[PDB]
Amino acid sequence: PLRIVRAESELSTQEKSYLSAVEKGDYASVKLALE
Amino acid sequence: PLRIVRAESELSTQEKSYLSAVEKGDYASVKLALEEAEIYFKININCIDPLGRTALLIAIENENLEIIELLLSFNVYVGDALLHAIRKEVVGAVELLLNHQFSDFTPDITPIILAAHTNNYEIIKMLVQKGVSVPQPHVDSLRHSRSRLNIYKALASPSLIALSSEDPFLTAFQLSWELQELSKVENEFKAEYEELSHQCKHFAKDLLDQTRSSRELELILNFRNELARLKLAIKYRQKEFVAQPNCQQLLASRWYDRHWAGKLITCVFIGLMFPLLSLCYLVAPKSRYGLFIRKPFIKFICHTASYLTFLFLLLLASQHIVNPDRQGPKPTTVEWMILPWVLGFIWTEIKQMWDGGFQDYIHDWWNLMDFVMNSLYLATISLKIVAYVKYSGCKPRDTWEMWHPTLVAEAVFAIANIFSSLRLISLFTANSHLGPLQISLGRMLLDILKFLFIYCLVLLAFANGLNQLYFYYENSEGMTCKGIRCERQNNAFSTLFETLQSLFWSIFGLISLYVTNVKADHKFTEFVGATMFGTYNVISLVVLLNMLIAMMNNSYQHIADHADIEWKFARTKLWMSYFEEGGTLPPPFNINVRLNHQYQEVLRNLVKRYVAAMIRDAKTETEENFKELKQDISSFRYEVIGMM
Ligand SMILES: Cn1c(=O)n(CCCO)c(=O)c2c1nc(Oc1ccc(/N=N\c3ccccc3)c(OC(F)(F)F)c1)n2Cc1ccc(Cl)cc1
Repeated sequence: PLRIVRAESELSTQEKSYLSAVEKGDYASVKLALE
Repeated sequence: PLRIVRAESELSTQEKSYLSAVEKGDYASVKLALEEAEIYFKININCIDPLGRTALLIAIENENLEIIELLLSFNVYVGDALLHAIRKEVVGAVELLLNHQFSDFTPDITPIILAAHTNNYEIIKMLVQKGVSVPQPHVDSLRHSRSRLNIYKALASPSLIALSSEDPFLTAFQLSWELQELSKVENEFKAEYEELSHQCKHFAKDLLDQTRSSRELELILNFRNELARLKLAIKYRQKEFVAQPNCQQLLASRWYDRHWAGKLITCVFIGLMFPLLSLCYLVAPKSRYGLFIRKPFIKFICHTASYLTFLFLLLLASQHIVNPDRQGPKPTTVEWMILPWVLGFIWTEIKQMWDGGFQDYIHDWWNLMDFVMNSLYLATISLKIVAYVKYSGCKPRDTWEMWHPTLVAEAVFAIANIFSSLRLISLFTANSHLGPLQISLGRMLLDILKFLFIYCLVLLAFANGLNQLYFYYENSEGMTCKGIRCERQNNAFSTLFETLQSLFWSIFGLISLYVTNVKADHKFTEFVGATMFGTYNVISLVVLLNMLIAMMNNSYQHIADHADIEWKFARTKLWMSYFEEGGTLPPPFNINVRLNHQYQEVLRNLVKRYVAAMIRDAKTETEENFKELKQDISSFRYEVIGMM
């Protein structure tokens, strides 16, 4: 059989860095992204 | 003794600092070590340590991704680090290792199989997003058996079922069954095949446990007449899927559709008036009194009362009032009101035949206990009808031959009342107190059957010995009776039949001690016979009946661990037989376009909630306290870097 991804989509290519910023924690980048 | 190292070489001196640098985390030092222009520093970057880990293995062990990227940008050896990263479940390193002779992983282990073994939702999702295929399970018997087990161990992971399927319920049922029949045709990894099937039974229960409202639970259990999916789960022996509080409540609501003393009298009152409401089902199946019998609870009471009516007059067929002794008698009054019940039971069995075919129809105990009694009743009818037309005359009963057909018919009729009255215990799976007791009592009974094969050999051996010793002294001179079943027991060990009977009645102490004597002054043979009888008594009563207690006492504890999920399963099986028409008459009076879309939407909601719950539970569990330290350390480091 061929395993596939069912009923799912992709998040983003630029929001991954924004999420990782709050994942690791850095006030500068997190603030800058929102501002 | 003198000890020296066997088959080991020394690596180097310069590389020790390089290994320590990549271990500790000196990012600049490892960059400098790899920084070689037009000449190598004689330092082998792809060197191994006494511990056996490569430079890339040390880095992925310490989670330091920066040195991992530094090493990868210099083209160090790669090809085994991806599997180690997946095994360590470091998600950051997996992506890096993906967008780029001694091994510790079996040559059949693909990265997808190892990821499914680890059971990580993120790693499996990342791997499948690029497109991977799991091989289909169908010389070197060691590798082929292991390869099959690794594919099944990775095909049963809950994450893969929830991530790639069309109906996570059906795949859980089918895979759990084919993993159960594969544990017996492969009886060398049976322990690791039963457990793999066990975890596929709880997945369906957990997926069903995520229901929020009553409407969606009904749609799940009515997918593909009524309760179509529930009947499918009973087929695959899904005990955990059925013994769940929500579906138990749903079934109880249909079943019932008061106090301890306020229920027994109500049941008696309802059962006393069963014929009226049963005739109402034939005269006019309407709401006033014909729809009452349609309630499963009401139907169960009436059938129980009707069967007790048959049992009551069965006790009235042995009252002296109802007939003298005479050859070939016409049946008495009771027999003509007994015949309808026997005919109804035979009719019910024949009706049950059409959906069976000896496939799971004869394995159940209370089907082979009904076939025997029906056969006995038919044989009684045949023998009585044979004796009626070819015999007559009020000859005294003390003159008939021992093989007279009337005697045999009476005997087989008597052997048939013991089996009809022993099926009332099958109705104990409806009481909350007597229910679990019967189920647990019938499970510590295959252990007793295994213990008979030793007693039947000891008995045969001692019977052979005693008969061989005593067969020379048979006598029947001046005695009215002969055997052990009279007042003056004699000829106890003269033949093999009487010897096998004498050693059975000695368990209960019903055989005396003067049966080991002979009509001669041979004290040597009498002493040997007595010693053999005593040796048989010792073996079977203090050595063999104390190991049956000892091994039943240590087998009841396992049965009581899971005894509510089996009693509820049996009770649901009993309940579902009364839900539909085709039997709503006591034995006495016996003669898609959008449903798929809605189901898929509910399935999506259930799968998403289950994924959220599993990731929440796995992430949190002491383990949550580890993340905060790293988070605050990283925040402090970033703050310091920003200030500098
Ligand atoms: C097997 N037998 C026997 O058939 N007859 C009947 C023959 C006469 O009709 C005995 O009379 C007898 C006996 N055995 C005995 O002595 C024992 C008893 C029990 C032992 N052990 N355990 C148990 C365990 C549970 C319950 C009962 C006994 C045991 O253990 C041993 F020493 F290791 F042998 C030895 N006697 C009595 C006797 C007669 C003559 C002498 Cl000189 C000495 C003793």
